[PDB]
Amino acid sequence: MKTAALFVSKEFEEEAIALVEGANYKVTSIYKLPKSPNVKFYIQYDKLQQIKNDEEISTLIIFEQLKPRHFINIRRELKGKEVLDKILLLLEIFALHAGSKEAKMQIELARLKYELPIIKETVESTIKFYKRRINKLMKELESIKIFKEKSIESNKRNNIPSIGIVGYTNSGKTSLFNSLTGLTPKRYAIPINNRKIMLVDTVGFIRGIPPQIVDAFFVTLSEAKYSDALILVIDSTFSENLLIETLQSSFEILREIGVSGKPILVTLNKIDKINGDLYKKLDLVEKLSKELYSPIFDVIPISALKRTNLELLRDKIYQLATQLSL
Ligand SMILES: Nc1nc2c(ncn2[C@@H]2O[C@H](COP(=O)(O)OP(=O)(O)O)[C@@H](O)[C@H]2O)c(=O)[nH]1
Ligand SMILES: [Mg+2]
Repeated sequence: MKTAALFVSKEFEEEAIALVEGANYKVTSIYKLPKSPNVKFYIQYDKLQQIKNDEEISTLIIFEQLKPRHFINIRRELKGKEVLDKILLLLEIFALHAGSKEAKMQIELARLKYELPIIKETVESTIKFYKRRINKLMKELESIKIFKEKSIESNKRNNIPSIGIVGYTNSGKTSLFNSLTGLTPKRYAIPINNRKIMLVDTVGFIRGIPPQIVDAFFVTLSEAKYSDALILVIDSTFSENLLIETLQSSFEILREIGVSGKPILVTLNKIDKINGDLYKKLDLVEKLSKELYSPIFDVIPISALKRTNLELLRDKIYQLATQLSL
């Protein structure tokens, strides 16, 4: 519920908002980055000050990658209030979604490795500790990896079919999970007809993921593979070219994280932003999906926001669930 001040470029503004709300922050104020970052505080001094003194702000979030000296300084000027850069932001998101100890360990590891430098710039006892913890985590992860190869695909069952909602950020993953579970988190079981179905708002596909935290991301996302079905959300407001990119990228990642032979209901979302190109885009998405993956359960136009084609969606989801109930 924490309130946040977002600093971002116009280019990635709608990107950051979606991600910040993903991280359970209320974006109370946004600020455009200044092109040339402050040598001390990265952002603007005056703007940093207003934030220092605005009691309505628990957290300062900067959708860029700050260097150690930036954190050091911004932290000084913001005693008590937390500052997140892009790395820490995504990491907080992963934490909100990671259920597996392995994924949790990847996140801890990366956070430690991200603090290590900030602390190293400047205590020895702390450094020594970070080192010892980083090593322990790697050994833990290393032994999990070994366990996996020396074990068989267990993959427990579930009382209720669980359907993970996947897709790029700002595609509408959350909006859809919300309208489907009539809320306003993470996992929720909903009754469609005489059958109950577990829904999961999954961690999305994420653009420009920094090297530091790719492992954390991959493992977090891979948890989706233990779903019975997946609803792939897609932003209909993309031009055909970008639309092709998204589809290509989506199924690339899905094959990457080991999704196979899993029914996928593709939803083309945001159709209330009508440009007159529905049919065109809908046929494009459907053809290309078929070409890239199987089994494609169905491809359907929707508006998570306006709830325009909700009944049919619930029908497809029901039919899908019924299909998986045996
Ligand atoms: N017009 C329209 N906007 C939508 C729709 N679904 C989501 N949005 C908006 O798109 C932005 C991203 O939504 P979000 O659920 O956070 O996307 P996510 O990052 O994939 O989970 C939000 O600000 C929504 O209000 C839709 O069906 N129609
Ligand atoms: Mg989200």
